[PDB]
Amino acid sequence: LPPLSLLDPAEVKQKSYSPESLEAMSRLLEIKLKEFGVEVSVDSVHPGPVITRFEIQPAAGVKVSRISNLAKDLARSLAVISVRVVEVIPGKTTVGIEIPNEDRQMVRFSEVLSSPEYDEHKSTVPLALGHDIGGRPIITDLAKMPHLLVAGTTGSGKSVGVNAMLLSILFKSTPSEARLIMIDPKMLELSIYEGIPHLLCPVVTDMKEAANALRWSVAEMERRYRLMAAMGVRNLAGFNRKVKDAEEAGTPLTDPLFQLSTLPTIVVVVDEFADMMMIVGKKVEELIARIAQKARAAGIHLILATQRPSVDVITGLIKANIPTRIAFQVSSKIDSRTILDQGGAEQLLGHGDMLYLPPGTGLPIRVHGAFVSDDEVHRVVEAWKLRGAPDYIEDILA
Amino acid sequence: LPPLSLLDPAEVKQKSYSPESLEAMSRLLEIKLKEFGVEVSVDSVHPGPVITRFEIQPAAGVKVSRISNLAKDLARSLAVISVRVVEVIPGKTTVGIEIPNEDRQMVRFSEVLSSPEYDEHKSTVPLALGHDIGGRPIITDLAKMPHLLVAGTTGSGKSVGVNAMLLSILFKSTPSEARLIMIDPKMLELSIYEGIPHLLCPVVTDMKEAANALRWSVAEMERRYRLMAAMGVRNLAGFNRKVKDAEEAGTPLTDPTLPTIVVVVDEFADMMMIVGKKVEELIARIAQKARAAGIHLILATQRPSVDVITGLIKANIPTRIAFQVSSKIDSRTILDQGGAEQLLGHGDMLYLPPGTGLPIRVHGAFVSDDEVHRVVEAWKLRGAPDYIEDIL
Amino acid sequence: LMAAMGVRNLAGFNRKVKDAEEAGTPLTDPQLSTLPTIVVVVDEFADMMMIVGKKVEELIARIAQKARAAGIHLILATQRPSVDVITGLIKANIPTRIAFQVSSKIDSRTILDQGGAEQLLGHGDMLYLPPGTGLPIRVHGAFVSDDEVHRVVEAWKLRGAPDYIEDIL
DNA sequence: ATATATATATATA
DNA sequence: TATATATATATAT
Ligand SMILES: Nc1ncnc2c1ncn2[C@@H]1O[C@H](COP(=O)(O)OP(=O)(O)O)[C@@H](O)[C@H]1O
Ligand SMILES: Nc1ncnc2c1ncn2[C@@H]1O[C@H](COP(=O)(O)OP(=O)(O)O)[C@@H](O)[C@H]1O
Repeated sequence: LPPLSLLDPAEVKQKSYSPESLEAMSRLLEIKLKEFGVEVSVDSVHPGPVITRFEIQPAAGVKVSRISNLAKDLARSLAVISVRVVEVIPGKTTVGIEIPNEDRQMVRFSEVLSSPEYDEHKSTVPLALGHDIGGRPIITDLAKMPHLLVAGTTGSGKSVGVNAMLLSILFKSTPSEARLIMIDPKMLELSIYEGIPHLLCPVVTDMKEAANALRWSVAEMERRYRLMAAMGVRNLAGFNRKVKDAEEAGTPLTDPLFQLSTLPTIVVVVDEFADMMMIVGKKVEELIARIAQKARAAGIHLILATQRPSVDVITGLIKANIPTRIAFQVSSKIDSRTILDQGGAEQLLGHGDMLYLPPGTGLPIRVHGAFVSDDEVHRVVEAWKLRGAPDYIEDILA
Repeated sequence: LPPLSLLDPAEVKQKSYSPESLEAMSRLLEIKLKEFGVEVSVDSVHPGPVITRFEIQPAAGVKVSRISNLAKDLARSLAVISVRVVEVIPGKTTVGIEIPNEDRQMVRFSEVLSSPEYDEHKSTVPLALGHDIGGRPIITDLAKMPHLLVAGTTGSGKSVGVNAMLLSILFKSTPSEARLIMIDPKMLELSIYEGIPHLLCPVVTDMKEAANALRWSVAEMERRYRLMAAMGVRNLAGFNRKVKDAEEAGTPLTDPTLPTIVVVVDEFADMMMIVGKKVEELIARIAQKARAAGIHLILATQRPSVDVITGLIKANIPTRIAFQVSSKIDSRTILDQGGAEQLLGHGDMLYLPPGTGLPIRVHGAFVSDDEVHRVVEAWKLRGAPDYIEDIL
Repeated sequence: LMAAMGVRNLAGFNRKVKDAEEAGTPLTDPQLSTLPTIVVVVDEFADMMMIVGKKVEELIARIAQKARAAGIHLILATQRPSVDVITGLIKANIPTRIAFQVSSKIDSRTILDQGGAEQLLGHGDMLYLPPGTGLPIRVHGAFVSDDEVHRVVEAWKLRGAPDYIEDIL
C-alpha cells in the first residue's frame, strides 16, 4: 500500500485573522445592512478556511426574504465576490451569512487524509471530499450513497473533485477490495489513470464502447444477485463475510453455480454522461436507470459528472435513484433547482466549492473540495503501476 | 517571413478625448441620474477606443437593480445610442457603466500585432483578435481552445475575422511548424489564399475532395496517435521537443517535426447535410481525439442552425465565436447565454474562453483585401507548398 | 465561371464586362456578354411550399444562402407569415424583409422577429427592415395604378422582341 | 391609494 | 412538452 507521504505535505497556512478584524467586519456588516432597509445585530462569528460564517440575529419583525433579495448588494458593498445567506441554522434563531475571506487558503489534501475519521474508516470505498466551512474534514462513505451526481460549469473545479474521489478510493483498497470502470470522452483528465491495477477496462473513449461497458455492468449485477440468491445472503458485505467465514474455518465453500472469492466493490465513474446521452440517446438513460434502480446491494456504484445541468441531461430517471448530489458553482438558480432541487448552488466561489447533499432530506453541507495536483495524481498512478498489473476483460468493450 | 510593414500603416492618432470632456460626461451622468430617484457619485473613469467604462460609486441604500431598470432612459438622456450596466467589478465596491463613445473607432491590426504579448509569445498558432474595453490587446492562443466555432448571419464580422485569424497564423509561423487545410464549398471567400506555402491542398471546390481531405485528416490523427503510443507522448509539443532533441543528434525515427494542422470550413451547413452526416462523425472524432494531436478546427458557417450546429458539435468545442446569429433567442445553439444583443455588427464580438465566466469583450480587428493579397503574395515569394493527391 | 475568372462578386464581373467590348477590347469564352442580374419575383410561395413540399425550400435555401455575389435575387411574396411557410431555413438567409399589415403580433415575430407590424394603417404602409441594423424603418407604399402598368407594358412591347431562354420549362 | 414585481395561465415553436 | 407572452394579485410606495 502507498504511504501518506507521496503527497505534497501539510503546508503552513496564513492564519492572520485577528479578533479585532472579526469585530471590525462585524461592525462593518452591521452598518452595511443598516444602510439598507433592515436592521440586524451580529451575534457570533465562525471563522473558517475559505469563508467566514456570521450568525446575525435580525430585529423584532423583519423577515428573511428581505435579507435574501439583497445578497448581491451586500456582496457589492463589502468588496467581495458573492455572499451566501443561510436561511435556517438548526437549533438557533440566528440567520447565517458566509463571507469569503481575502487570503483564500488552498485546502491541503494531506490535511484531509490525516483525519481520525478517514484513518479508521472501515469501509472499502471512502471519499475524502475536503474540509467544510469550519475546518474539520468531511469523509463520506461511498457505499451508503450509493451513487453520485456531480455538476457545475467548466473551470469551477470538477475534475479536481473527481480526481480527489478516485485518489480517496486508491489510498485504502487493494484491487481485491475495490475495482473501477472509467469512461472518458475527453482524454485529458482520466487518461492519466490508464495502468492502475484497479481497472477492469481500458479508459473508455467512444460511447458505443461505454454502452458495452454499462451493459456488462448490468450483466455483472444480475449474475451477482443470482449468486447471492444461490448462497442465500442479502447484500454484498454479507457475502464477503460469508466467504470470510469460509476462510476462517479453513473450509472451501465451492462454486454454487457450475471456488468462490471475495468479490471486490465495482465503482463505475463517468466523466461526462451528457455527451453519452446526447450521442446515443434515451436507451443509455434507461440503462443508467436500470443500474441505479438495483445496484446498491450488489456493490456497483456510480459517479456521474456533467457540465450541462438541464432537463435534457439531469432528467427524472437519473434523479430517481441517485439521491446524493455534488453541486459546484452553477450559473442560475434554475440550475440549482435542477440539481440540488433548491436554490443556493449559484452563490459559490469556484475553485472546488461544492454543496454536498447527503442521502435524505437535509440542508446541504458546504464542503470545500480539496485541491489535488497533477504531480500527486501521477505519483499515485506510478506507485500503483509499480505495485500492480492490469486485470482486463475483453467482453466489457464488445 | 514577411515584416509587419506590409499591413496598412497606423492611422490618425485621434486626440481630444480630454480629461475635461470626460469630466463633463461624468458630471452629466451624475446630474442625469440625480434627476431620477437614485443618487450616484462617479469615482474613476476608464476611457477606451470604442466604448468607455465609468466606475460609479452608488450611495447608501440604492440597489443595483434600481440603476439597471432605468438604463433605457439613462441612455436616452445622455444623447448616446445605448448603455450597459456592468453589475460587478471584482475586488471593488463600484458598479460599471458601459457607454458607447462618440467616434466608433476602427481597430487597427498593426496596433494589435505590435504589442509584446504577440511578439514575445511562445506558441506557434496564436489568434490575435483585438482589444479590451481599455484598448489593451487580447492575443489568445488556439493551442488551448483547441477548436473554434464561428457562426453568424447578415454579413457581420465573419470572413474578415477568419482572415484575421489566418493572418495571425501566417505572421508568426513557418510552413514547417504549422501547416493548413482549407475547405470551402463557396468558391468565393477564401479563394484568395490559393498558393501560400502553408497549405497542403488546393482550396477545396469539389466536396468529395473535402470528404477525402477529412478522411486523410482522420487517418493522420490515427497515425499520429500510433506515433505517440510508440513514443509515449501525451501532447504534440512534447514530441516536438523530442524530435528537436533527435534533430540536434541527427537521430532518425521509426515508422509506427510534425506539422500543426488547422482545418477551416466556411459552409459546412449545406455540406454536412448534402455530402452526408458521415462528415459529422469525422469532425467529432477529430475534435474529440486530436485535441492533443495538433489537428485544430476553425469551423465556420453562414447558417447557424439547430440542424447543422447540433449538440454533437457543441460537445468537443467549448470555445465559441458568435457575431450575429439572429438575437439572444437562437444564441444558445452556439453561445450558451446570449448573442447579438449588443454586438455592433462589424466589430465587437464575444470570445468564450477555454474556461467560463463573463466571456471576453473582443473588438474584431480589421483586415483589408489589399493587406490579405499582399501577405499572400509575400508568402508566394517564399514558395509553393506540397500537394498530396490522397487528400484530394 | 467567376472562379475561373477570379472575380469576387457580380459587380466585379460587370467590371470585367467593362474591361470587355464596353471599352473596346473583346474577350473570349473560357466573347462573354453581360450576365444580367436576375430578380425572381414569386407572388405566393405559400401555395408552392404547401402543395409540392420541402425540396423547393431546399432550393430556396441554397439560393438565399449564397446568391448575393451570383446575379440571382428573390422578391418573395406570401400571405401566411407562419412557420408552415416561413421556417428557420428561409429566415436567417433573408435579413431584409417587407411586412405589410398582419393580423397578430405572433406573425410579426414570425417575419420581423419583433413586434409592431399589426399596428400599420394598411394600404401599402409597410415596415422596411434594412440589412445590418435590426431596427424597423417605416415606409409608406407608393400607389401605382393598372393604367400606368398598361402604359409601361406598352412602352416595353413597342421596343423589344422577347429574348427568351425557352428551355427553362 | 396605486405603479411595480411577480407567480402563474394560456398559446405557440 | 418547454417557453413566450399575458393577466390577475401582494406590496410597498
Ligand atoms: N481545491 C482547489 N483549490 C484551488 N484551485 C482549484 C481547486 N479546485 C479546482 N481548482 C481550479 O479549478 C480548475 C479546474 O477546473 P475544472 O472543473 O477541471 O474544469 P472543467 O470543468 O472544464 O474540467 C483548475 O485549473 C484549478 O486551478
Ligand atoms: N474591424 C472592422 N471595422 C469595420 N468593418 C469591419 C470590421 N471587420 C469586419 N468589417 C466589415 O465586415 C464586412 C464583411 O463581412 P463578412 O465577414 O464577409 O461576413 P460574411 O462572411 O457573413 O459575409 C465588411 O463590409 C467589413 O466592412
